[PDB]
Amino acid sequence: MKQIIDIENWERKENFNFFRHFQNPQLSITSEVECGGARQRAKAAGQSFFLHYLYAVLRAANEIPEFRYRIDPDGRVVLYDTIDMLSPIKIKENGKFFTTRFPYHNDFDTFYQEARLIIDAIPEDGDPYAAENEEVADGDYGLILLSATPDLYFTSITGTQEKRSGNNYPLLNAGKAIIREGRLVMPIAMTIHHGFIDGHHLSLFYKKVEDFLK
Amino acid sequence: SNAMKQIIDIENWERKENFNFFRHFQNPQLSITSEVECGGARQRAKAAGQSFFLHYLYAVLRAANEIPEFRYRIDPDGRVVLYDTIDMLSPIFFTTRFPYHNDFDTFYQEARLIIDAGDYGLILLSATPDLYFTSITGTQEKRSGNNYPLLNAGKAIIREGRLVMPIAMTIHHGFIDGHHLSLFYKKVEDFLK
Amino acid sequence: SNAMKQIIDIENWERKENFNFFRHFQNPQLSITSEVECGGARQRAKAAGQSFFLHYLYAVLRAANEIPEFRYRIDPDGRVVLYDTIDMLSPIFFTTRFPYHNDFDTFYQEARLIIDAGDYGLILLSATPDLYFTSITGTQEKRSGNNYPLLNAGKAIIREGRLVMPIAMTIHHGFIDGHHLSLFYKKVEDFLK
Repeated sequence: MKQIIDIENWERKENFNFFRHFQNPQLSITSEVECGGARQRAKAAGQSFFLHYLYAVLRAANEIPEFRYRIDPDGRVVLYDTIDMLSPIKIKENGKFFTTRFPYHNDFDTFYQEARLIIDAIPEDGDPYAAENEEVADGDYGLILLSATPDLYFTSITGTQEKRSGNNYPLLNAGKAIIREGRLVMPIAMTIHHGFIDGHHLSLFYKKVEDFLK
Repeated sequence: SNAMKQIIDIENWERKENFNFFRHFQNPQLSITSEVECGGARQRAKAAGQSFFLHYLYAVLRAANEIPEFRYRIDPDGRVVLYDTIDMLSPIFFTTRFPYHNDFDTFYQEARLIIDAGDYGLILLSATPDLYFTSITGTQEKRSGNNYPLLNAGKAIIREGRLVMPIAMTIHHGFIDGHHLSLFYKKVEDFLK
Repeated sequence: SNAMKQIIDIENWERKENFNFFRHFQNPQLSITSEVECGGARQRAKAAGQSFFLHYLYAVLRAANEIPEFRYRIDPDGRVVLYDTIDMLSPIFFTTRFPYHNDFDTFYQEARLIIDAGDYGLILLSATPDLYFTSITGTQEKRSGNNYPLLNAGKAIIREGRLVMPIAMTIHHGFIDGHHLSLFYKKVEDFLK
C-alpha cells in the first residue's frame, strides 16, 4: 500500500533529479546510539534485546517519511504507507542464517510477540536469500533490512549496491553493545538513496532510534 | 572558470603511475572519516560571538589549499589540472560559495556577508551539527569519480574529556595517498584544537 | 599454479545462494572498519626489539588463513577458486610479498630478511601508522570487485586506558558475511592481545 508521487510537486523533485544519473546515488553512514535503557528493560522482561533495537530502528523508519520513499520496479518514485523489516536470523553456529520478514506494529508488545513467534517458526535449513528474492519477485520494496553482528563493534560498514539506481530498499547493520565512558552504546550503519534522504533526515533517524533505546 | 589552474604535464608528473593505476577503475575513490580536536575553536568562536561553523569550514579550506594534492582535478575533457587555489561550497539548504582567503578574519568577514545574502576548483563540505558519525561514504557521480572532493562534518562531541568532531571525505585515490590524508587532518586540527 | 587451489563447484557449494545473490551486483563488495586491542603485541615487540608492524601484519594474515571464507577468489576466467593458503602484500613504496608461515617466529625471521633486500592467493594491507581514522572505504577495480581483499591499518591510539588500532577492509559479500568478519576481528585481536 503506497502512493505514486507526483514528481512536479514533491519538495525533493530537484534533490532526486540531481542524483538520477549517478553511478552510485547512495550514501552509507555509521553512528552510535545509547541503548542502556532497552538492555535493562529486555533483561528484566526476560526478552530478546535484538527485538528491542529491531523495533526501535523499524519504528524510526516508519515515523520519518523520507525513509518510506522507494524507486519501484517500474522505476517510479513511490511512498509506502508502512515499512516492514527483513532480517537475516542466524540459524547455525557456523554463521548460516535465514532471512525473514517482521511486520511493523505501532505497539511494542504486539510487535514483540509476533516477532517471537516468527523466530520460533524459522526453518532449520533454508535458502538464506529466499525472503529477499520473494519481495523482489513481488515488487514489494516497502521494507528495510537489518543484519545483526552482536559480537562485533565496528566503526564503519558500507552497503553493497545491486544496480545503478541503487538498492531496492535501505540496508542496515547493528553491532555489539559496549560500555563507553560508563554508558552502553552500539553502532548502527546504513545505506540509503541520497535522492530521498539528506544528512538532516539521518540526524533525526539516529536521534529517534536512541530516544527509544535510552 | 576564470580560475588560476595548470594543465599537468603527465609525463613529468610525480604521480603519473599512481594516477594511471586507477584510471580504468569502476570506483577510483576512497572515503575516510577521522576526528579532530576542536575545543580551542569552540572557545575562540564563543569569545568573539562568531559562528563555530565558519571556524571549521575555514580550517578545512585552508588545509586543502596548503596541500597541493587536494587541488588536482580531472577537467571536463578528462585532463588532469592543478588549481592554484580552491574555494568552498556548502549547503547553508542553499549551496553557497565561499572564496578562500589566506587571512581568517577576511575570510570570516566575507563569509558572513555571503551568508547574510567546468569549475572544479572547489571542495564541498556538508555540515550536520546534530549528527555524530564514525563514517560517511559519499556518492559517485561518474566512473572517473566526482568532479571534486566531498566532505561531511558532524557533531562536536566530548570524548574522554576532549571536544572532537568527525570529518569524512571522498577523494580520488590517484591524487591522494594516506600520507596526504594524515597531513590534512593534522592541519585541520592544528587550526581548531 | 603452482598454488594449492580448488575450482569451486558452485551448484554443490554451501555458499551457492549467498554467492549467486551478490555476483551480478554493480558493487558486490563491502567495507568495514573495526578497532582491535594491541597493547600486548606493542609491548612484546618493544621488549624483543621487533617491528610492531610485522606483529599486526602477521595477526591479519593468520586470521585470513584460518577462516576459509577469506581465501575465496574469482579467478581471471570468472570462476570461484579457493586457495588453500594465502600470502601478504604490503607497500614498504615497494609492494612486497610476505609468505605465510603457521609459526610467528618463522614468519617474522623471513619477513625481516625480505625487507632487508593471475595469482590472487593474496591479501594486501596498507599501513599508515601516523594516520588515525575511524573509517576507510576502499576502491573497486571492476564490477566483480577487487582481485583480493584490500586492508588499511591506522594509528595505534589509547581509548579508555587500552591501546587500540583501526583495521579497515574491503571484501566480496558473496564470500564473507558479518559472522566471518566478526570472527576475523576476534582472531586478530586475540593475537595482538
